[PDB]
Amino acid sequence: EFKFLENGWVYITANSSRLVHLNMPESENYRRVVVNNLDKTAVNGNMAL
Amino acid sequence: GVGISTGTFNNQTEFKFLENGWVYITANSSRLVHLNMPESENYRRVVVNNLDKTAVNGNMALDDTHAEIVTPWSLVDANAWGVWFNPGDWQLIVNTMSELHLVSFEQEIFNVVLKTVSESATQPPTKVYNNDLTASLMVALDSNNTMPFTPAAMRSETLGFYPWKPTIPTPWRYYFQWDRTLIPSHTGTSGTPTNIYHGTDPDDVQFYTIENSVPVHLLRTGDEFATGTFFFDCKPCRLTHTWQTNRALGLPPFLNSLPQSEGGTNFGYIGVQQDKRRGVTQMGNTNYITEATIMRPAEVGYSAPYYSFEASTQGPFKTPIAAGRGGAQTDENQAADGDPRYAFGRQHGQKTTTTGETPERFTYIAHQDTGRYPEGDWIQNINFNLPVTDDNVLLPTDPIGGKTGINYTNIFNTYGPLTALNNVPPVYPNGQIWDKEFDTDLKPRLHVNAPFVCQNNCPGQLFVKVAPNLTNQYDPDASANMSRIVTYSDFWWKGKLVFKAKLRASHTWNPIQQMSINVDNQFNYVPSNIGGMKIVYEKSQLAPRKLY
Amino acid sequence: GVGISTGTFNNQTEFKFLENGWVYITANSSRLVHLNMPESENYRRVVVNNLDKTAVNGNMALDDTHAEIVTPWSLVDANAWGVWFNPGDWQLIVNTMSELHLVSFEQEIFNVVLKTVSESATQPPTKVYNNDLTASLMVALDSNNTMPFTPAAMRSETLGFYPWKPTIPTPWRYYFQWDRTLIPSHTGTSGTPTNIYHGTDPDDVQFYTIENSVPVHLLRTGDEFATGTFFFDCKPCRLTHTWQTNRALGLPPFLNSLPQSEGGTNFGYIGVQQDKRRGVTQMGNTNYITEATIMRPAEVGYSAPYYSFEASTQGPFKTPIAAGRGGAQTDENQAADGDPRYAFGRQHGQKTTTTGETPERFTYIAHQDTGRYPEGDWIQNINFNLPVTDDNVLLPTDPIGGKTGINYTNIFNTYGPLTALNNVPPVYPNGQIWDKEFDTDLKPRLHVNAPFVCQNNCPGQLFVKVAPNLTNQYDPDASANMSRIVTYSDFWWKGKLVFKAKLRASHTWNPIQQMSINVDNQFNYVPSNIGGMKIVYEKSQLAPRKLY
Amino acid sequence: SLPQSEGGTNFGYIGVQQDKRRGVTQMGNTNYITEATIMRPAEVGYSAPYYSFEASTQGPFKTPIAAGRGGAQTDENQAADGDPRYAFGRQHGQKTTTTGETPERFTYIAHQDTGRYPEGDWIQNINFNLPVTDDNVLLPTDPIGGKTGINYTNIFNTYGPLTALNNVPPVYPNGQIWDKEFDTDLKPRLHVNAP
Amino acid sequence: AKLRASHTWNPIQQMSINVDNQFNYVPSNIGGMKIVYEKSQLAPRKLY
Amino acid sequence: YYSFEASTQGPFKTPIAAGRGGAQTDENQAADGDPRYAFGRQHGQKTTT
Repeated sequence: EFKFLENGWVYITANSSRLVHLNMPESENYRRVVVNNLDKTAVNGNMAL
Repeated sequence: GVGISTGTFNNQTEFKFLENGWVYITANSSRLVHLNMPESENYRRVVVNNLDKTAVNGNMALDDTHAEIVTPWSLVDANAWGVWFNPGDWQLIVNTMSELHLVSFEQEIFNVVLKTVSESATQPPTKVYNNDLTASLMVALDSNNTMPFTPAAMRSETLGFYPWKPTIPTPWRYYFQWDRTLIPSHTGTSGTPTNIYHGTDPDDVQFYTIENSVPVHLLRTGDEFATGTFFFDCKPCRLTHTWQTNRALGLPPFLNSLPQSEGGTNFGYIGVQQDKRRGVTQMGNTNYITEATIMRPAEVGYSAPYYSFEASTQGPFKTPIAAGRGGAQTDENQAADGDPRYAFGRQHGQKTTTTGETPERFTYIAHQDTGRYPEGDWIQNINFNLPVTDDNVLLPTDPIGGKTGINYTNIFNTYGPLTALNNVPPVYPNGQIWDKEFDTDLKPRLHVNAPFVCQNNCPGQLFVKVAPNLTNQYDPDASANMSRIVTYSDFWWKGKLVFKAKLRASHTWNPIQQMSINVDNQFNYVPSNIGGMKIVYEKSQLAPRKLY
Repeated sequence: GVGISTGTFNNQTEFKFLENGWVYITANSSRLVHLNMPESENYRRVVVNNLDKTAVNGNMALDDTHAEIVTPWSLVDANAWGVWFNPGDWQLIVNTMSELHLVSFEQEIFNVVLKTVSESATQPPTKVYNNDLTASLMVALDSNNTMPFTPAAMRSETLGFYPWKPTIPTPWRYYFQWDRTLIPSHTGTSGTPTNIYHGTDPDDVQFYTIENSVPVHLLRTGDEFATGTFFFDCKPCRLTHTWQTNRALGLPPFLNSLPQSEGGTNFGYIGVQQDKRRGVTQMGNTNYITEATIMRPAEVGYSAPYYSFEASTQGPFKTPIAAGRGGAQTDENQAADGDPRYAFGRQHGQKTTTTGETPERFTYIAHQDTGRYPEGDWIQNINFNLPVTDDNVLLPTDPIGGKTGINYTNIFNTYGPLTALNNVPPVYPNGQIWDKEFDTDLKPRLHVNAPFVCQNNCPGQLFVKVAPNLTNQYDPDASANMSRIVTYSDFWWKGKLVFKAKLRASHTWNPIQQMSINVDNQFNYVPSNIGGMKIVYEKSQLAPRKLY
Repeated sequence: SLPQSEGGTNFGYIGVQQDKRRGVTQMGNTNYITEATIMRPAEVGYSAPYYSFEASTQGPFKTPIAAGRGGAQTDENQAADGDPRYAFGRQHGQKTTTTGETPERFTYIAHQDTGRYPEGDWIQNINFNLPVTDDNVLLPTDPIGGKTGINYTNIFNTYGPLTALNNVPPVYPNGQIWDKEFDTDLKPRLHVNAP
Repeated sequence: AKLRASHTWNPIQQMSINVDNQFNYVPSNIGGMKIVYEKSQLAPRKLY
Repeated sequence: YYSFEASTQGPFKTPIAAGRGGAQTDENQAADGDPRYAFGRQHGQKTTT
């Protein structure tokens, strides 16, 4: 919705609606996990990866 | 006072936004107007008769015979779009507005300067431009609209479209009743068709003079003129176009078989065999229901005899049409009857640096699709047997009257009670803004020249003239023309034109067409290195709207 | 009317003393501005491209390519110190003031005189000047800052600094967008580097017309124009300079061995072995506590890449810096990047009698010691072994990229969160007084051209023009330039500029430096026998103040 | 000297020799006043080390830059460091019927001209003797550390007190709307992900 | 938001549907949708 | 780091507002940016030293 106001100011109201689909979590537990892509970075010159 | 200024120069366009999205658009224009004294102080009655050109068989369309009254007065006319809006303002209007109301109009003449050209007797010609502080400028405003309406935009004679460049007013003249016969013919006719000018009917003679109808004000170098705000009573103008034809009104047919993969060759299908279908048709003797035969609420647009010339007391004239052609939008070569063609000079769009009498011309292919494609029409017999045979169908390829070049669509007219059509789109910059409604008892539904039409009145014409500056030898009984001091005038003209517009809204998921500077048209909106300027034409009804 | 004057000349400077040692400084300036009609009344899009100079490899810095719009309007710019103050007033200010606030600015135009030049066809050439009591001057005030800001001080095109010498306005022009590629090269580069004018980007086109963006007043001889007072909001300007570099911030080391006899070589000693001292350093691996290593609260000044040219869509431009050079105060020959150089003509300080087109130039060696001395800098390894071995120290004598003449300081930047630096000192008489803050989301911390920077807005530019003066032959449909009567104007401009200043106090036992007339500079402040006058440059931040 | 006929073949001329011109410059040891050497109020945009990776406790990360590149508007292939590249899936703009793991990608070439054109930069000695000789000018064609692919601009920072730049432009549809200011004592001047 | 104003003689860059991008903003025959990127800062403003 | 800038009064170290990285695990890497404090008996040194 665009509602026009004094002196050229316009008030915009963006309504958004979605049907959100949620599955039950894989596990009820807070995991602590480390990703370590040493294999890709082990190739000299791939440090940016 | 001789040394006090009587006005200010304003050419800003003001947008004042209001509640509910209504924007008050005040277009201010200011010009410097240069006026020479008239060729003669007398009202002449002059008859153009181009018998030479129309004597050649087949050239009847080139008739120019007409009687007119030529007056010593000039007309300051600002009824054109370019006199008020620059390309940026027009973009801000068309791209964002949806409908436009014409509200008010006022104009004023100020800073009157009068000069006399004293030519020296020196053998190499030279002249000195002295001021004449006692000279006068005659200004007449026809607030009562007593005089004939003579819009300058039809002749490309309005004020200039460039604020900085000075401008000139057009000499004023008006038609004078005459009778004229011109029997049409063709290359190959024997003899001479009757082409004779009968003169004037006394019952219609109408000789108008400014001095006898309008109060003329005398303005010296220190005086000023103001008209007072005039108010319009016209209908609103749509800055949107309609795309739906009769084939796109109403509920489409249900597709019993939708496509299963992407790509063009994957169409949908209605499924039900055509003669087993359901719906309402105006064809009471056939079971076939198609998108071409199904009933529609009414008819959008109409066919009219195109390039049809009708003759009356004053001779022939082309029959006007209300809408343009179809398919011309995809191929400009198809631009024909109904697409207004504008020819103008260097005051109104043509590159100021160009040389030659040739005007810049362009055809306005309107965005709305309320037109017709006559080559696709056909008639067929009431039996409606399918496929239709040669005898039972009249095609656009069939000759009328034995002519291989004239077909039935040329004489066809399908205007009816069901016809729905749209007003003419504004043309920028050379289009006329407003036009006076005919004083006929029954009036036309629209005018082809202006989007706004005047019901009660619209502002009286402003006439300017230079007061006669007599020498000492003036003898009124002399037959020769009056001996006058060579005088001219420059005065500043300021006009305020008020519109009211509504801001458009986003109705659809997709974006709409918008005017925009691009690499191809970039230089059309800036001056050249030697000061060359131009105004190319811009379309006015970019955004679409649903007809139904 | 004609014979009654519309204003009064005033060029006095008033000092009004308020409470608490604040002085209200009202500088009145008045000039007799002479204006001619423009070369044409058409806006020109002119592109300049000095390909011939830049085609020579190694001359890339001499690029003058640019696209601009030239206008028929002239700018009356009074944004320069010399326009308001004479050397005596500036002496009073600098000697007795500590800080200066810019308060208000108003201006007006009066005693407008317009004249026409009737050049006679007489065989011996002659020309007579006549008062045209009906012509008008066009005056436009861009109170809304719609037009591009164009400070004339950058081109030495402000009104003159002499009350008794008539001045001229500067024709107005403003940059039009363009794209330009200039690949740098050196003497010895093979082939031709890419150096081409690419044209204009449509998304950046901006064509400003004064007629469309500002209201224009028409001033006849009996008319006057007054802007009205505008009020500034800029930050204050300091008339005191800072001398403490990082080496002089804080508590000096205690001296356990003071000298026992006077002399130029009887130094004192600190008496504590350097690695046994006490204090704080930002070296976490060194026990040496030294004046060059002890922790200072922050960094005064910053190092910048000197003589660095960066390229963007419009071509190369020097990277500006906010501080001057070090050591230039003792040897002017070392004055370099950062010390602003002003070149000017006879209207703005150069001897009014000197012949030739060569302008007078001076480099303003600022008093603030915020600059750097790149020949004393060095980088050394994190280990910090002393004395530093060659492999572990990078010196200004050491090439970068193999170039013997380019060292690491040329690409060395030390601007950081700890940087502290001062604003540019006023440059009298040619310096710009105020400037407009950039319309960017992130705004620069200071400007290198002016001491005062306008947060919101500040006075609109005043444009003057001579109204068109047509002859009787004018025909707008022709391509040729407009036929005009040779006309010019002389009008008196009067401006009032209001500052607020604080009076300085003697904080120290010793006297401070003051600007004084002496035997060397005596003849720079008095006219010559043939009437010559010059305005040499004077420094502005004489008094010192404690940075910390 | 303004021109007299139309066309791109006809330019204008300033008409005053470069060393005889009037103006203000920050080059205290030269007399030339040229469009490249005249004093401008401040600096729009800034040069930053492009494709620079800095390491901290958590490892390398690219140094973000607040402005786009130059010349990419004419040649998209030059779209480079500083112009965000968005990769997204079928939920967020990619064709809903395409099959494959490959996301749809685009580089947002901003309309603003605050960026830089490093190939057009050069440093030169304080003396400023023209035409500049090889030993007195550092060019993007010159190497650093013996590397033929690295020039000085790659390691060059010209952010200063005079720098003026703009905020990042909104990117539709995939651009972030708002962001949270860092909880640091000194906060950044802008964020590169949300206007 | 604030509505813009016309500051110059020339028109400015505006977003617009065209024959080149026409089908990006409508579904396909089997329902294929997409949302292509569109630039934001079309209009110019004078920096100084 | 370990940059010295020269001005009227001579050279001085460029101060840095941040410390080093990896020094938290190895004090031997403590360098530019980590302030070093040297003090006497009045302010922390063993008063019997």
